[PDB]
Amino acid sequence: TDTFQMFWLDYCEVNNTLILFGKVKLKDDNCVSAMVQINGLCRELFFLPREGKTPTDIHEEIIPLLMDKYGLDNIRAKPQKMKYSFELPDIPSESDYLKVLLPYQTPKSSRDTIPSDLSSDTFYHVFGGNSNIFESFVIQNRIMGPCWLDIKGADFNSSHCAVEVSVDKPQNITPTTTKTMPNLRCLSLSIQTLMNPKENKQEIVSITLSAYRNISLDSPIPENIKPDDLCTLVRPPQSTSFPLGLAALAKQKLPGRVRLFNNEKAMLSCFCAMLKVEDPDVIIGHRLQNVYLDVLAHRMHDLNIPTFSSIGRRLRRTWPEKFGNMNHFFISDICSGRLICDIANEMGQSLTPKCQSWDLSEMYQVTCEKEHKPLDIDYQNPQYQNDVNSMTMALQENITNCMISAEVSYRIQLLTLTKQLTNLAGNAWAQTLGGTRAGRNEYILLHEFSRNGFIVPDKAKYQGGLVFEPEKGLHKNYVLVMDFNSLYPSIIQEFNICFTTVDRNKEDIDELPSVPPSEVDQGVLPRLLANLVDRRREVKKVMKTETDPHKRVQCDIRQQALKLTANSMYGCLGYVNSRFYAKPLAMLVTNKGREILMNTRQLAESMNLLVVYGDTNSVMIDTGCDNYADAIKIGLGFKRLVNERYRLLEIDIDNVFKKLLLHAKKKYAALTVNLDKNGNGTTVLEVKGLDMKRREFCPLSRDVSIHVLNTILSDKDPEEALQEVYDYLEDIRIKVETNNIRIDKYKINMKLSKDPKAYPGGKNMPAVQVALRMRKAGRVVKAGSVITFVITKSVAERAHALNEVMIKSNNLIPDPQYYLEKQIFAPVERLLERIDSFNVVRLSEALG
DNA sequence: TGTACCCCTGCCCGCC
Ligand SMILES: Nc1nc2c(ncn2[C@H]2C[C@H](O)[C@@H](COP(=O)(O)OP(=O)(O)OP(=O)(O)O)O2)c(=O)[nH]1
Repeated sequence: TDTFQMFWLDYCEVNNTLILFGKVKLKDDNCVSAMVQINGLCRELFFLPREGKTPTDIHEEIIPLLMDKYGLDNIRAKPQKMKYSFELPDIPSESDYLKVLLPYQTPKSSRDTIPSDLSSDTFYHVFGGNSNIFESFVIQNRIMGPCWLDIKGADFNSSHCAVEVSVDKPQNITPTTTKTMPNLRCLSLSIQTLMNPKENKQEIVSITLSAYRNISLDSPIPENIKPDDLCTLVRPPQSTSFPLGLAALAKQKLPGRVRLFNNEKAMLSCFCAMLKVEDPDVIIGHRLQNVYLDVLAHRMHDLNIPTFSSIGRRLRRTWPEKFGNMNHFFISDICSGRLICDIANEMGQSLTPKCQSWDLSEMYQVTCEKEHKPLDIDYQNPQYQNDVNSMTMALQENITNCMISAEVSYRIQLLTLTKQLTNLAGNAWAQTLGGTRAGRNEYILLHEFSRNGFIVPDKAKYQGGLVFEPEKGLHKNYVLVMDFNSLYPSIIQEFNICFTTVDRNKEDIDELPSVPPSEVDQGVLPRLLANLVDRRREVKKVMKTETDPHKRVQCDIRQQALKLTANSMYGCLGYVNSRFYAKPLAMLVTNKGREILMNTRQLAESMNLLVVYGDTNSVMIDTGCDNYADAIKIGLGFKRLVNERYRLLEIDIDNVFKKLLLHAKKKYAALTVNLDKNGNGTTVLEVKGLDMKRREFCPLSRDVSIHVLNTILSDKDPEEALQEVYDYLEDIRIKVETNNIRIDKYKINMKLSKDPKAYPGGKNMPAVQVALRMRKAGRVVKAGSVITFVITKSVAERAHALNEVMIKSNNLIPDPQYYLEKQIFAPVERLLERIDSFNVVRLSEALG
C-alpha cells in the first residue's frame, strides 16, 4: 500500500547523498530498475573527553561551534558509553563519549571533515569524522549485502532506471527478512578490436550482445541456457565499405541479428541506446574489467558519444574531467548500477585455479570440459576488407566467445557465490565481484563491532608457518599425511585471539603479545571465524553426499571459497593497509601455529614414529607398513592423542601415500590411495611444487615428468624401472630432434607482473621480448598479462609467440637443444637425483 | 574521493 519494496544491488555517492540502484516489483509483480536517493544521512562522530571532563562538558562547548561552522539550526547529540579495542594509544577501553550526528549535507562547509586529532580543553580525540556516506548507511541501518528493503515515505517527484524515488529520512529504509531475490537481467558482451599504427590506440570493430533476461540465483541455472536475444554490431575495419554479400550471408549463417554500421561512432551510439533499453542488472564478459571496459570507455570519450553513461544506471551528461591509472575508479563509477561479472578478473580467477593463462578457450575447457579451438582474428589483415567469408568467420568467432563467457559465468556460480559472500560480509556486491578480500573482512568486522557498542577505527614483516626439512628421497612404505583442519582459523578460536581480548603493547607492534586466560569471554573475531568454519564444514558435508559430478565440483569451489574467506580474516591482521591491521595479533596466530606443529612432531618422536616432512599445519609419518589399514591404525591412534591436547583444534588423516618421493621443501610426488564404495582402493598420482606443475614448463615437459614419475613410483624392479625411463627418454630425444611433435606441446607460459617496458634485464627474458613483439603487432599487452611463447631455432632473441609460430607460413621450428636441456633434462634430473642407482651421465647420454 | 589478505621456499637472471 504505502510500503515501497526495493531489492538493492549497487550504489553510488554524489552531492553528499547516497544512491541505491535495484529492482522493484510493480502491482503485477513485474520487475524493473529503480533508483533511490537517500538524504539526511549523518556521520556518527564520537568525542572523547579528557580525564576530568564529561560528555556534558563537551556538548556545552562544541555544539554551538558546529552549528555556526555548518550553519545548522539544531544538532542531535547525546552521551554514549563506547568501547575502544584497537591500535591507538591513550584511548581507554571504555569511556563516555559525546555522540554527535553531523549530516553529510549541510548549508555551509558541507565537505569540511572534523579531524580525528582535533584537540580542546574538554576533548582530545574525535572518532568517525571521516566516515563515508555508504558506510554510514549500511552500518547504521544494519544492511547486510544485497537484500530486500522496505522504504516508507517514498517521494516519486523529487538515471537510466524505470523508477526514481527519493527519501529524506534514512531511518525509513529497513531490511526485510525475505531471502528470495528477483530474476537478474544479464547481458554478456564480447568485443573485437584492432590497433591503429597512427595513434597507437585500440579501436572497436564489433560487439556481440547476448541477453539472458531471467536468471534466478535462488534456483540453480540450467546448463547451456539459450539467450533471450543475440545481436552483433559490426564496423568496417580498414575501408568504409564492407564486402558485397555480407548482410545476406550473415542472416544465412550467423546466429541472431547482425547489424552493420558505416563507422565506429554510429556503432557505439547504437550500442549505448541498446544498453539503455535492455537495461540489464549484470554485464557478463571476459577480461572486461581490465581491458575491454577500459577500451570501450576511451572510444566513447574520443568519438564524443553523448549516451556513454548508458553503461551504468546513473545519467551523466558530462565526462569526468580527470578522464584521459585512475581509469579504474572512474570506470567503476560510470558503471555504477550494473554489476560487472568478469570471469577472468581476480574473483573469477580465484574460482578457477586450474587455469594457467585464463584465456577464454582455456577457461571453457577447464570449467565446462568442452573444447573450443580459438581463432586469431587480425582485422589489420586486408583479408577481412576484401573476402566476405573471412568476415563472417570472424563474427562467428565473436558470437561463440560471447556465448562461452556467459556459460562459464553461470557454470562457476560467479554470481551466486559472490552474492552470498557479500551478504556474509555486509559490503557491496560489486566490490566483492571485483575480487576484494580486504573489503569483505573490513565490513564483516565493521558490522559485528558496531552492533556490540564498539568504536570502529577511522580510515614480509613477521614470521610465518614452520616448514620442516624433508627426508629427501623415496619412501617405499605407507606414509601418513596428518593435517589440521583450518589451522589458523581454528587457532583464533582455541586461544581466543581478538582485538578485544589480547593484551598488546600499542607502542610497539613488533612486540609479541600473549594469549588471554580462560577466564576471558569469547571475543568478536573468534565468533565470526567460528561461523565461517561451520559453513565450510556444512558445505564439505554436502559435497561428500553429492551424486552429480558437476554439482560436486560446484561445492568444491564453494568450500575453498569460504576457506579463502576465513584465511583472509587472518591475513588482514597482517595487511598493513587493513582498517583492522593488528600486526601483533597475526604474529601471535602464526606463533601458536609453529608451536603446535612442533608439539605435533615431538608427540610422534616420543612414539618412535618417523616425521619425514611438515608444512605449516601438516606432518608426514613413515609408518613402515606394507598395507593400508595397518598404517590407518597408527594414524587414528596418533590422531586421538593430539585431539586430547586441544579443545577446538583437531588434527585428522588428510591423505595416505603408498609411496612418497620427497624432492625438496614444498615439492614432492606421491601415490595417493583413494577408497571406493565397495571398499575398493585405487592409486592416483599427486604432485606438489614440482617443475611439471608450473606454467613455465611446456606440455611436453609435463607429460614426460608424469610418465617418469608413474614408472619410478610403480612397483617395478629398481634397476629395471630406471632402464624403462632411460629408454623412454631415448625415444623422446628422437621425437624432439626430428620435430615429430605438435608445436602446441612446446608452449611456455609466463605472466609479466610489470609492463614489458619496466624490465631492465628484459633482453635476457624471453617472455618480455615476446610481449614486445606482440605489442608491436597491435596486441594488447600490459601488467598482469600472461605470455605464451616457444623457443625457436640468444634464447630470448629466438622466442616467438605461440600463435605466430603455429602459422606454417612463418616456418618457425622449436629448438630441440633448448627443450632437451632445459625443458626435459633439467626437470628429470631433479626428479631422479635422490633415487637409488640413478646415473646422471647415462641420462645426459640418452639426450645429448 | 579512489583498490589490492598473510608468509614460506625454490628456480631463473645479474652483481659483490
Ligand atoms: N592469509 C592466508 N593464509 C593462508 C592461506 N592459505 C593457507 N593459509 C594458512 C592459514 C591456514 O590455516 C593454513 C592451512 O593452510 P591449508 O592450505 O592447508 O588449508 P587449511 O588448513 O586452512 O584448511 P584445510 O586443511 O583444507 O581444511 O595456512 C591464504 O590463502 N591466505
